[PDB]
Amino acid sequence: SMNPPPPETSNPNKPKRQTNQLQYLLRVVLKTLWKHQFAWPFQQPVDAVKLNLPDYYKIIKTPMDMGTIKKRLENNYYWNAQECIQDFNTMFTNCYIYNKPGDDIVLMAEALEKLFLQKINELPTEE
Ligand SMILES: Cc1sc2c(c1C)C(c1ccc(Cl)cc1)=N[C@@H](CC(=O)OC(C)(C)C)c1[nH]nc(C)[n+]1-2
Ligand SMILES: [Cl-]
Repeated sequence: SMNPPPPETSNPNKPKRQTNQLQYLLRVVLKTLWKHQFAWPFQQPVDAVKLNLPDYYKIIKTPMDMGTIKKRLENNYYWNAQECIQDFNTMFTNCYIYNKPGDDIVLMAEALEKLFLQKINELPTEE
């Protein structure tokens, strides 16, 4: 069994900038979700080898996790907030696609997603 390489967190060919929205996504959104009691399965890529999920990366072809997002924010990898918001949504959607309603991991994603929604509702206007 073998895991794929993780998503990239650096790339000089990718355009990027800092924005107050992206600052908010790190200081408020990522920080809030990262400290949550249910964050830990989402803090790094799914290790399909150690978890014995050999079909994981047959079903999930756009991997994402908060470890990757955290690095992308810390590295100022993004051009805009939408790119980062999309990564969070991919992470949640992957969980729901792979798993089943009522599963513990789905309850965990739901709890993180609730907070994510609450925070992005007050994404500041671009300055
Ligand atoms: C490190 C990680 S990453 C992860 C899990 C764990 C443990 C857990 C999980 C985490 C916490 C609790 Cl309470 C229950 C399950 N679930 C798997 C899928 C699965 O069913 O795995 C087992 C067969 C359970 C190994 C899954 N899907 N998406 C993610 C992000 N995860
Ligand atoms: Cl980069």
